Amino acid sequence: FRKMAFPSGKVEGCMVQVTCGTTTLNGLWLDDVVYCPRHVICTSEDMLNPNYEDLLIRKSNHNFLVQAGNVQLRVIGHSMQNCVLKLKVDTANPKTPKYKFVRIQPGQTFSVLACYNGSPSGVYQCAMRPNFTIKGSFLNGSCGSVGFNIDYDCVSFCYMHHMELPTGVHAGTDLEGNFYGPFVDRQTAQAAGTDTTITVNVLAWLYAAVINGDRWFLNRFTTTLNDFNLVAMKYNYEPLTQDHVDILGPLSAQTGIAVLDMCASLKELLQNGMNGRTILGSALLEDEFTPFDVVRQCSG
Amino acid sequence: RKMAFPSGKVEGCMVQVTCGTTTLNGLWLDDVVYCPRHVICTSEDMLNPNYEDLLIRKSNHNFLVQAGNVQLRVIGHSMQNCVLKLKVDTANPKTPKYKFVRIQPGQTFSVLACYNGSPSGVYQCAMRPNFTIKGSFLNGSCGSVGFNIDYDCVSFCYMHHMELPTGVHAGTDLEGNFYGPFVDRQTAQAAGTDTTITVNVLAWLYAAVINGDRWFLNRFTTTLNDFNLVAMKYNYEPLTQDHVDILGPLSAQTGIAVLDMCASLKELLQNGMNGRTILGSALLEDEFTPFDVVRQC
Ligand SMILES: *[C@@H](O)[C@H](C[C@@H]1CCNC1=O)NC(=O)[C@H](CC(C)C)NC(=O)OC[C@@H]1C[C@H]2C=CC[C@H](C2)C1
Ligand SMILES: *[C@@H](O)[C@H](C[C@@H]1CCNC1=O)NC(=O)[C@H](CC(C)C)NC(=O)OC[C@@H]1C[C@H]2C=CC[C@H](C2)C1
Ligand SMILES: [Cl-]
Repeated sequence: FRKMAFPSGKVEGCMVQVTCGTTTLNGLWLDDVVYCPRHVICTSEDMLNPNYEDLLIRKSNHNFLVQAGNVQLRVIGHSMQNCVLKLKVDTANPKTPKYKFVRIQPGQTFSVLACYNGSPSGVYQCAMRPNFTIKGSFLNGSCGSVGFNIDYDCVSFCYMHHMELPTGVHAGTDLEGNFYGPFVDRQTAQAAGTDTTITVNVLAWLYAAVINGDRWFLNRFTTTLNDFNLVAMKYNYEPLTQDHVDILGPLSAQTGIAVLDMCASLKELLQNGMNGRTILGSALLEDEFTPFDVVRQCSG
Repeated sequence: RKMAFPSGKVEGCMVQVTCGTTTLNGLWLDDVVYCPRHVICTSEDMLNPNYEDLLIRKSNHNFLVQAGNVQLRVIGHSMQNCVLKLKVDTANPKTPKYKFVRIQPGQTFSVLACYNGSPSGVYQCAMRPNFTIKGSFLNGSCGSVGFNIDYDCVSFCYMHHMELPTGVHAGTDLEGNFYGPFVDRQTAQAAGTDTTITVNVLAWLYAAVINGDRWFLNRFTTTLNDFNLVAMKYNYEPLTQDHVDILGPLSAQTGIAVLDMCASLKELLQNGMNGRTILGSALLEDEFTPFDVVRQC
């Protein structure tokens, strides 16, 4: 299995740069609106303790430099929605794809198009951790880079990048500007909660192992969902939700292994360890492949 | 993090190519479509295909090329080694600036995996020392290409042709010459003994340091030759002075002499990771080049 990103072209066609003063970051140009992090209006000194509403009242449309490459897009309106700026421009992006704004759940994966000065640098797959951080590769000027999934023809944007935490991980918002997790866009010390293992993805990985004929860990027991959740939490694994049980439905049907039987198999791996064996060539259980990612790669 | 080049410039070049009951992908640059020649085979032909003889018996109209909902008319066809070149009457407006390159083992590239001429995913691969690649390719992925982007220029280096019994993959450059001792015939083929790309393991240990992780370092040092003796023992490629040079900037940046990192890698090989992990992995990663790590740092 590989970490496999979505093709990025449909998103590349939407990246622009947004500058205020000498503060430059990236924006997302969809139809006649550009979306970007609101701290573009901050001087580096204002980031320490910004009053965004006051900062914004001092701004006019003509204080915003929006460029696709080096071609300026005239700003004709601006508003602030949570932690994102919406800049109305006078040109509809002819490369706008079919798109959606979605708020993802911890455990879900997405591709990130890392951009600098409105130019794509690279694409990679990230998982949203249960503590609402992502382990990204973001440098200065990467803010406004977005994360997304592609379903059929439709780009679902789920992430816009805003900041790095002391520990090196990254935090950001959905495309309505609501942070994932207990973070704020202020240049202050913030800590993410202790992280946990993404149980639904580990289960997906076990199903993947079975599909490929590696199935020594299947046992003859089952569990209730509640009993499993209480045990898993003792090993710093996330509890399963009803939605998690549902999204494993296709892999369960493909293999004929009921979700709760697989949970019972995982519980035994947690309680007794691997006893020296490997699964898919690894002694570690992988938690950054969703049930969709497994399907994607095993038949796409 | 394992980071691929943005794939947009390549997506605008992928088409579907069909001959008979066989469909795979082609690469449309200017007025030419490049694709694997085994698209002209049938099940029978699979096993010992005499390609020049199968090709002379095809007409331009035996090739159905589709770019989206639009059929492109084939006005001419020739074969260069294991790739078919289909001339079409329409030029691709989305053709990027591009070059064809043949890469060295240990170099990396991005793959755009396609099916029916439509992009499915993008990921980073390295040309293994035994000239396989550890890809994610299914039925219908042939004609998918690998590439690097420098400036606005796409350097195509790989076109996909086959899977081996071990699950790894083989293919050609865009001149149609295989990497490695493989042949486009439907048979089970083994590769040479794979070895680990040592300069890339070292680049990736420097990456772990640059990200605050240094549990594997040590006070020891080694000579180049003494390190290479140990490397070879564990089926690692030897490290050349040019590799050492190439590693300079990462050495300077971290203040860790190349040969000190070699001494760290030696310790890891002889003792193992003893449970610990590096940049998230229980195994030494060898598919980041020094340039890869640098660009991302
Ligand atoms: C995009 O503008 C930029 C991207 C950062 C820079 C390097 N890596 C990233 O992900 N975002 C910022 O600079 C943030 C702006 C504020 C208004 C949210 N600030 C930020 O991420 O600070 C990084 C800190 C600096 C310092 C203080 C506390 C924790 C660490 C040390 C990291
Ligand atoms: C593209 O047409 C296709 C891509 C393959 C299929 C599955 N994964 C891939 O990467 N290429 C082919 O099918 C090859 C065509 C020949 C003419 C070169 N053949 C091929 O890849 O065969 C796979 C071998 C043989 C077969 C039988 C035993 C072991 C495996 C299945 C490996
Ligand atoms: Cl003809």
